[PDB]
Amino acid sequence: IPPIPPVDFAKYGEIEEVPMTRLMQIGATNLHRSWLNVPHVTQFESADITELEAFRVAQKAVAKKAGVKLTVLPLLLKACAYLLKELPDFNSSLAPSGQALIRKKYVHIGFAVDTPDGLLVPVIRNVDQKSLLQLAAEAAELAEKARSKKLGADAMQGACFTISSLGHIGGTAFTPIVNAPEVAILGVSKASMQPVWDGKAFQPRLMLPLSLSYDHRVINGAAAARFTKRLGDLLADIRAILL
Amino acid sequence: IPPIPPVDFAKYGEIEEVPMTRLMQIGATNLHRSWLNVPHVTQFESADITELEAFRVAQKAVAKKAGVKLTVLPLLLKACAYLLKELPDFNSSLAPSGQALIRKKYVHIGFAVDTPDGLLVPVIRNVDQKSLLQLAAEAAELAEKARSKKLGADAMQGACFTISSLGHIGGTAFTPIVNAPEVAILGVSKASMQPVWDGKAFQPRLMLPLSLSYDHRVINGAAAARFTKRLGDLLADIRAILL
Repeated sequence: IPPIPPVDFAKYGEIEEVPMTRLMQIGATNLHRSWLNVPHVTQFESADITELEAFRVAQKAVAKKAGVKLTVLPLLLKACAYLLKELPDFNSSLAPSGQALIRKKYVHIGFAVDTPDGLLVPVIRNVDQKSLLQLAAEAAELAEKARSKKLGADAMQGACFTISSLGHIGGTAFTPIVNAPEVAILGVSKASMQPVWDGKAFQPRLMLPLSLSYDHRVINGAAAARFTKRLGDLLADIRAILL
Repeated sequence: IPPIPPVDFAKYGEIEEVPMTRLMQIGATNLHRSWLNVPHVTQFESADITELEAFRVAQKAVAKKAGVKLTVLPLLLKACAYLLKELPDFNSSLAPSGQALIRKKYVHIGFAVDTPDGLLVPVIRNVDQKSLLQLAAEAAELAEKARSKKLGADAMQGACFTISSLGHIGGTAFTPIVNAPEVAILGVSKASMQPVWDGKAFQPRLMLPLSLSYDHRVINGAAAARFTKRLGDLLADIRAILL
């Protein structure tokens, strides 16, 4: 792969060399290994979370009595675990012989935490088996452990899918990079009030933007549009997870 | 216990003797044994199921694709299993030494089916672990088995709590009898549109009437009002079961 010509950057003005933490360099290498290895496609969709938000906000009492803050993330984690069980090609990996996929029978999901030294993706194990407030607490713990360099590498391992949420900073949608050997990563952005046709007039609904990137070798376009559609359906009525 | 004086009933008109099935006589004896043994109290409450009904009705597609009809019963079964876990004195029994309660760590719930030969109460085991459509199917199976005399006695055993639903025939509330050695039975009646104060005006909400009878020896009045209140809360937003 042809390298970039070196440029003498100080010919154009003052420069200064800051160095990279080992975590950024590790990060850097893994992403470039994902990028050259995975033919990426991104599927955009946005979900109606007007009702999910109201749920979230009404349960602020309960959540505080349990010491967890309830955010959208445990609600995202729960719906994607249901779905990763319904559509198992998403919960799997290409075997190194290129000719089989390892379907994992377990659901562990990581999520991106951006710390000072770099990106960490702590994994929550068997997300399918935990409740909203369990997930809430654990997510929170692992994030502080991650910020405070106290996350032992055991916890960065063997995830089946990654969620990257930037809803807290902003943006309309992005195209995340798959953490190979996983096969898909959900990027989530800022929710906004949007007019939505109700058959007669435009209603304001709160809409969460979602960006699913996938490994096109394993997941085709119709499988991915069916996954973000189902996910949009589950987030608009989380009670469907009950049945 | 003093017996009833025999009356010669044919002195007043024509009589006719029809006999009792063994099932009615069994039924009869068990209820009288419950009645003389359990000091009963009934707690009335009614729950707002306007949203639960809409859920139920929107998922008619899914339910039919799975072959189960979704009724209010699997939704009742699920909420009472959550609750029987939260308030364990309800899921327990008085030890025969009268001085201890056996807390059961399992949740199996029966429900009354009134057949031609008598009342049968098939039990669904580990209701806490089944989903709405699993529960839907099983309930349905056991009921037909019950009508068709094909329910083997194994299935009438070791329930922790009974639901008796008469919502399908009518009535405003009733006072069911506890199936000793269980300690509580939920009776459910016909839902009706009722005006409910919203702080400013009366809104029509669909209200399900509930009648919890309990064994006052084991459950006190405040524990039972807290159980139907929590149950009313869970049926008004079944998503609380998720957290």
